[PDB]
Amino acid sequence: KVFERCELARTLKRLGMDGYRGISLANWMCLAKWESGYNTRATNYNAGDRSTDYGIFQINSRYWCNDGKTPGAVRGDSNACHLSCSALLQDNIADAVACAKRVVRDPQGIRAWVAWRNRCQNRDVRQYVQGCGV
Ligand SMILES: [Cl-]
Ligand SMILES: [Cl-]
Repeated sequence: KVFERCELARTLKRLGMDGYRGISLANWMCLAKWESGYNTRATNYNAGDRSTDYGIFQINSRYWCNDGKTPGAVRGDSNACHLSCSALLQDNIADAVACAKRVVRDPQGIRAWVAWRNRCQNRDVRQYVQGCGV
């Protein structure tokens, strides 16, 4: 599904993302925008290390979900969200949101995504939620 900007904002709000681990809703919006253009079926294979990024938040298979084809995480957690990567391609984003919450529970928080640093950090990100009623 390709979400409309305000439709997503309202969904994320209901899902409890505003201020989750200190991250404002506008930040999550900025991230979804640059990671997938608000598309839940987006997938990006990383030829470089053989991992794949899945869904609206472009969550990586090396650590967060199981796709069976990614060369492990030696021994650490290679499926920290306890999900099949397929779960991150559904139209319903409940699973992707719960996994994104797990990602930010690690020390790097939102910095885990390079796109957030490049396109959202230290920027005026109010634009992403303006007039959505959230
Ligand atoms: Cl699953
Ligand atoms: Cl699985």
